[PDB]
Formats: sequence, structure tokens, C-alpha cells
Amino acid sequence: FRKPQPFEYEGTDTGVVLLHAYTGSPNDMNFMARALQRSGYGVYVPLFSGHGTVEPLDILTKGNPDIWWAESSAAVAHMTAKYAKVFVFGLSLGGIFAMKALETLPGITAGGVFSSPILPGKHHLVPGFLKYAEYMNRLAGKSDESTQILAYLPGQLAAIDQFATTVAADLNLVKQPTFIGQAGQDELVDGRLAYQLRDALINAARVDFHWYDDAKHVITVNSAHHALEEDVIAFMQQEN
Ligand SMILES: [Cl-]
Repeated sequence: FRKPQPFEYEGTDTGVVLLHAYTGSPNDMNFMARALQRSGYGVYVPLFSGHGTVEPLDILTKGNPDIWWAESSAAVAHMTAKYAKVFVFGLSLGGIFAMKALETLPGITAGGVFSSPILPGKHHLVPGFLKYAEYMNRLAGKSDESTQILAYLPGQLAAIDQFATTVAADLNLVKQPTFIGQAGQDELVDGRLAYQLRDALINAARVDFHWYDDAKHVITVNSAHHALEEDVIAFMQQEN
């Protein structure tokens, strides 16, 4: 097994922070980070605490929304110290922190979300996590940990939602141009909520909204990724 590590690409004028998904890793952002690199952007992809190991309990017991927020904030600061302009985007979980960054952190030009409606709703993250864990056990040749997982999973998902509702209540604070990309066949989160995110951004300079018709949740990696990369780069170039 290869532990995915955080990674960084050097740029000149503009840098981008990319924040990964729950149960994800910097691997979530390989295609995106490279697309940005080809267009001359600096890129930074941190690893959230408890992620990127062969042991799914690490996510539940070594990470939490508060730690991941601190890590997101540090990542932004790392990039704003170096580049004239900084954009911040996040996939699903990462999107929550991306939006909080726009709301509360200084020195950010623009940013937004990939399949991250922010507003909590019906989701399939419980089956998602369990399927992920099962696959991780399969690679590790380790016995099933579902019972141990279920002691923590509902609590951690509640904690994520709790963090998210504060971000949602603060959406009025966003002044920056905001990008919203959403999977149209999203099996993990309620895509409909992305419209409510759009409508809540009442003070954003602009809202650039994209719907990826046939795409599953992970639009940074699946069939939608070329389109998403184009749309994100177009967004950034518009706000240069
Ligand atoms: Cl997620």
C-alpha cells in the first residue's frame, strides 16, 4: 500500500489550495492539480489528519472537523505567504473548509466547491464509509472492523454536519467570486442542495455554477474531470 502524501507544485503569480474528501486523500486531486500545473498555477494539496492510511479507524479516531479546519487554514496561509493571488477549492468534505476559508480567512481571491452542497441533507456517507473500509481491509488482508467503526461513524458524521451548519449560516459573509461544481448523478450527497448553496451566496461578487450531467460524486477523478478542470481554469482566469 502507498500512503498518499501531501504535495506541492511551484508557480509564479497565482497559487491554489485543493482540499480533499472524507475518506479521500491527496489522490483525489491528482488530475486537477496537474491540470492547474499545465496552466502555470502553483498548487498545494495537504493531507487531512487520520487519512491516507490502510486503517480506516485512523480517520475516526485521529481526525475531526476542528483538526481538519486548522489544517485547511494552515494550507491557505502557506500559499498566501508565497503568491500574489490564491484560490481555494475543496471536494465534498474539503469544500466545507474551502467555503469557511472564503468566509473567515484573509487574502483569498476566490474559491469554491466540487460536489459539496454545504447545507446538510440526505446522504449515503454511512454505506460509503463502510464500503471504503471493506476495500481497505481487502488490501491490508485484515478482518472486518464494522462494529468498531459504527461506534464512531455516526458521531463523526454528525460532527461534520455540525461544522457545516455554521459554515452554511455564514454564507452571507462570502464576498469573493465563488465556483460551484456539482455531480448530476451524485450517489453520495444530495445534489439538489447545491442550488440552495448558490442561492445563499447573496453577497458573493459572482457565483459560477456548473452541473456535470452524467457524473458520479467524485468529479475531480471521474468522467467529468476534463470539463471541471476547464471550468475551474476559466473561472480563475476571469478573476485574475
Ligand atoms: Cl466527503
